[PDB]
Order: sequence, then structure tokens, then C-alpha cells
Amino acid sequence: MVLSEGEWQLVLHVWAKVEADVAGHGQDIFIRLFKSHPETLEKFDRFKHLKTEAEMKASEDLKKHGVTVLTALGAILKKKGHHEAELKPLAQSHATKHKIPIKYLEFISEAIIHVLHSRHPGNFGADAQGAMNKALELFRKDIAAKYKELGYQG
Ligand code: HEM
Repeated sequence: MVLSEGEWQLVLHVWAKVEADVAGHGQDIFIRLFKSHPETLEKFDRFKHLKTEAEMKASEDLKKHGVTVLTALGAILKKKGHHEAELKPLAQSHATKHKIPIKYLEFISEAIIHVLHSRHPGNFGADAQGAMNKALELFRKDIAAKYKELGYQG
């Protein structure tokens, strides 16, 4: 799949808002993920003891993790589809060290979309949401392809 320039512009316009508070958006997204799909929490040795939303909000390590994750994702989005080199180390650690199934990348995609919809309604109407969905689908398809090359394709 291929996004048009106009679709990329919608994606990077709302992402520019996210980047005004990377740490805050990172927290909301991981809390949404962990609350909606608790099984995902089990993949994180560092966080799986966290029992409540309050504990998650107070965790300094989870906040730092969320910043690392959104920073990596933002670098990929700003490539506008030319992201082969960025995806390679990411695919390798998630396939063979962390062991993250493609299904869980769909779950975090839904969490990102929910949080942008809640925080940026004026910059995230239906066309912008359609464009971000397409960007994230592109990301997932290209990581699934690398997963297969690396021997996991989980
Ligand atoms: C937008 C999707 C994602 C991005 C951009 C992303 C990015 C990252 C980055 C950059 C790191 C640190 C370096 C590394 O180990 O490669 C990381 C670590 C990790 N990722 Fe993700 N990731 C994503 C989705 C997920 C999902 C959905 C899960 C699990 C449900 C996951 C589980 C992990 C784990 C277990 C670590 C190690 C954390 C630690 O103990 O320090 N990732 N991820």
C-alpha cells in the first residue's frame, strides 16, 4: 500500500500536536493498552507487577518507556513510507527477543487511535483518522513481512 502526500500531511499534522507532550501521550497510550488488553502487560518483565492505573501513572520507568516508543514511531512516520532501515532493528528485537505477535501491534494501534481521538478531536476527524489508520496498517504490514524473513512471522 501507498499513502498519498495529502494522507501523510494529515498524519504528520496531528503527530506535531502529540510531540508537544511526548511523555504524556506515551503514558495515556500504554495505560489504555494495558487496561484494554491486559494480556499485553505480561510481555513486559519490567511492568507486569503493576496492578492499577494509579500505579501505572506513577511509574517513572513506564513513562520513560513510552517516550522511547513514541520517539521511534515518530521517526518512522516522518519517513513517509521510506522506513526500511528504521524497521530492521525494531523487527528483529520484537520478533526474536521480546516475541511480540502481530496481533499485539494491532492492539497498540487501536490504543494510539483512541488517545488521539480523545485528545485532538479538532485535528482528528474521520479523514485524519483514516489516514493514521492507513499509516499504521502500512507499518504493521511491513513489520509482518520482516517477521517472516527473520523466522518468526508471529
Ligand atoms: C508502535 C509499536 C511499537 C514500537 C514503535 C515499539 C518500539 C519499541 C522500542 C524502540 C523499544 C526499545 C528497544 C528495543 O528493544 O527494540 C521497545 C522495547 C520493547 N517493546 Fe516495543 N514497540 C512497539 C510495540 C510493542 C508492543 C505492542 C509490545 C508488546 C505488547 C512491545 C513490547 C516491547 C518490549 C517487551 C520491549 C522491552 C521493554 C524493556 O524491558 O525495556 N512493543 N519497543
